[PDB]
Amino acid sequence: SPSAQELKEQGNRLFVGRKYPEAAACYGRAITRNPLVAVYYTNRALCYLKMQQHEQALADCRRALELDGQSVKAHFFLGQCQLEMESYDEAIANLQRAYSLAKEQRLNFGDDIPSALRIAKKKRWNSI
Ligand SMILES: O=C(NN1C(=O)N[C@H](C2CCCCC2)C1=O)c1c[nH]c2c(F)c(F)c(F)c(F)c12
Repeated sequence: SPSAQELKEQGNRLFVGRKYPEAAACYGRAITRNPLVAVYYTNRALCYLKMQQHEQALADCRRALELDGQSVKAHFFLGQCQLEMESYDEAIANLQRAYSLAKEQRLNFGDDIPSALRIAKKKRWNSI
């Protein structure tokens, strides 16, 4: 009955409403209808990160990257996920790649990506 795009929009709305497991199930329904849309996996990965399901978030970022290798969001959310998992070198490389892709695509996220990079590099530094 609902379309894949309607389910993705319901998932986005539920995510803004802090209903992360419900949002993730909507994105799963969207994938069921159309499994070749990267943004359904990137957005579900952010749900999984909020739900502390890091392995599932990593897997969704990987599926998104197979579909859209230039995705700024897939690299950024993968970097944030890796940072929480203490995989610092990979996290920094993915955040740096999100920054380079955002600049190439003329996307403006304010200071979000350099801010995330400093947080990851400071955490890596403190750990070493
Ligand atoms: O996701 C970001 N914001 N955002 C939220 O917090 N809530 C919505 C949310 C709606 C449904 C789930 C997916 C997103 C949203 O779009 C970003 C903020 N700064 C970024 C950033 F620097 C990136 F490089 C990037 F790739 C980014 F995606 C972001």
